[PDB]
Amino acid sequence: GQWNKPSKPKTN
Amino acid sequence: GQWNKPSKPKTN
RNA sequence: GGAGGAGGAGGA
RNA sequence: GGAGGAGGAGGA
Repeated sequence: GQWNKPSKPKTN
Repeated sequence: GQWNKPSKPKTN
């Protein structure tokens, strides 16, 4: 139950 | 047991 | 560090 | 959402 489940939208 | 233990130096 | 999504700028 | 501290920009 976190952020976007390693599907990083801009890869950081 | 968190970040800066709300002695907040950067306001956030 | 997955117990929260308050948040994308850390990556687990 | 306090147990990670990889991070400081949420702030509870």
